[PDB]
Amino acid sequence: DPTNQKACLSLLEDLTTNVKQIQDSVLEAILSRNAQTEYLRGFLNGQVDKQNFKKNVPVVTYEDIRSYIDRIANGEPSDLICDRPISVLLTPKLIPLTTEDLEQRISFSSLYAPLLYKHIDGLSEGKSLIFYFVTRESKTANGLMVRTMVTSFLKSDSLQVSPHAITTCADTTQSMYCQLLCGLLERDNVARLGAPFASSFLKVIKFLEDHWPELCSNIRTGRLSDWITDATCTSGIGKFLTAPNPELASLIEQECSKTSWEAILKRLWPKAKCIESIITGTMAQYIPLLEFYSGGLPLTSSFYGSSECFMGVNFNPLCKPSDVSYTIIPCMGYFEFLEVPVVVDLVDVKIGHDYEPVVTTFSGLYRYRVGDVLRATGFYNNAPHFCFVGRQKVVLSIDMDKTYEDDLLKAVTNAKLLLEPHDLMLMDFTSRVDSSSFPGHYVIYWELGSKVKFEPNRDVMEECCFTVEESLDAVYRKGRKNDKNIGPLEIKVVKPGAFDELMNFFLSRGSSVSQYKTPRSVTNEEALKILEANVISEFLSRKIPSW
Ligand SMILES: Nc1ncnc2c1ncn2[C@@H]1O[C@H](COP(=O)(O)O)[C@@H](O)[C@H]1O
Repeated sequence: DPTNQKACLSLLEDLTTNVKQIQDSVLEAILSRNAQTEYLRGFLNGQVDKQNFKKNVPVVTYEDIRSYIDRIANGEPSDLICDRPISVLLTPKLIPLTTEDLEQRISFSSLYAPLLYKHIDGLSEGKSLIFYFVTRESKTANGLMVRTMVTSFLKSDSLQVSPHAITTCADTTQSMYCQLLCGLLERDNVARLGAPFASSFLKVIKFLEDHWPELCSNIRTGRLSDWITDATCTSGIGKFLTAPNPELASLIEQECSKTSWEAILKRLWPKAKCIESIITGTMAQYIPLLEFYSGGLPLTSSFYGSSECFMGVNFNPLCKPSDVSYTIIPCMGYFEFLEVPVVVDLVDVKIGHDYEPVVTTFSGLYRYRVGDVLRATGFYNNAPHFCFVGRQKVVLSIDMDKTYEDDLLKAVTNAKLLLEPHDLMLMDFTSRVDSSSFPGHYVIYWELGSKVKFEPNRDVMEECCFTVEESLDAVYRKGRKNDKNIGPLEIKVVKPGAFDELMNFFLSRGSSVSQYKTPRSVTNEEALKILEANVISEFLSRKIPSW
């Protein structure tokens, strides 16, 4: 929060030690400044203490305060919800952001950065090759900016391989190509690789897999592709491309031509010391693929965050992906936790319990529920750990059964092992409820790839079906064995890149390449048309689970 430079910052130690006191001061400030705002005044008539806050300010989801956002979106002053002015709305839910909040988030990334260098060796020797892409932005009925967390961040170079001109290119395909082409030219000075999310990084790699001949023609030739037409991208890359380089292009041609893409990330960027991308929550689905390309590079997730709030860091970057735990940053805002009618302070949180973060914010959110489940796993200093379980919203439900993101993540994780004996792997997956049969049943869509022209093994695929069911909750398995209101589960296999076509579908509906996440459930009849369109084979569970 205050004034840190870039010598040594033991603030990391103060923040994580005076947690109880730093949190009381954050709450004291929000209630004090915002005491005269329509939202906060209505519940507390100028009261500024925690005990009145916990009695009379309700714990809310996004629905409840949408009217306030819509009003500000529609030109009413920021004092409905926020003292300071509202700099942007972020993206279909729109979240108010204030400059001062934005700059606090960025300031924290700077102060956290010396911790990374101590923990992973040689991170300081070179620049990052981390892929961000901006999104087309809007403006309200009045002139309020509407943007993306990534886009908002980016509007603000020393340590990135890619010149700012290029990452800010309006066209994300051209920018990916060009960020790829700069990082190839500068492989010798790349000390890490990344993207915000594991899946976004894999998207880039796939791109490299399908566009590495043209990249390498461009390096030999020394002349750019004319698929890339934006002036910024073209001018911006002149500094990088310069003189023809046949030996490097041959050196790259050598790695991409091989029969396996195993360890390609180590072979292309031999000096990279880690891969930075989020591998928690749904993003654990992509660890097997990432590990396969990593060539033993460590996988590090460091940040847990949201439009609403910047919550926690991984103070243990080099750990098992299966053991990441994020430490709530006590000065980002006032954190409560709803066990899962009991809500609890950051300090009172009990280890091994599942909570949903409930935040109060410097940009107009009061006791706001984030929509995620966390499990308290311990303390970094005096500051609590949590591990990410999943989004807290049911993903599938035929009737009484409720399946959540995590227990479906587990059930697929368990099941996809039975694939791995024939060098086959589950690329991505999603689901829906089929109310068309009587009884209804679950449907999982599996896109298979391989580490190498293959066909699903029918006997294996029906044990994949069974293994999902067997991992689901007692209420499901009882529906199937006893109540007979749940039909045999079904896995549909989809053409490769079916999931990319699902993605592009949601991009043309306002989503962002950088912030995208594959839905583990799909109701949008929109997206079902695509999924069924890419279906090749279907299998059913032939055994009945047990309960
Ligand atoms: N480190 C992380 N691990 C798992 N999930 C995350 C992490 N950071 C962000 N997310 C998810 O991304 C959401 C942020 O929403 P958005 O504003 O669409 O990026 C969070 O509420 C989480 O569900």
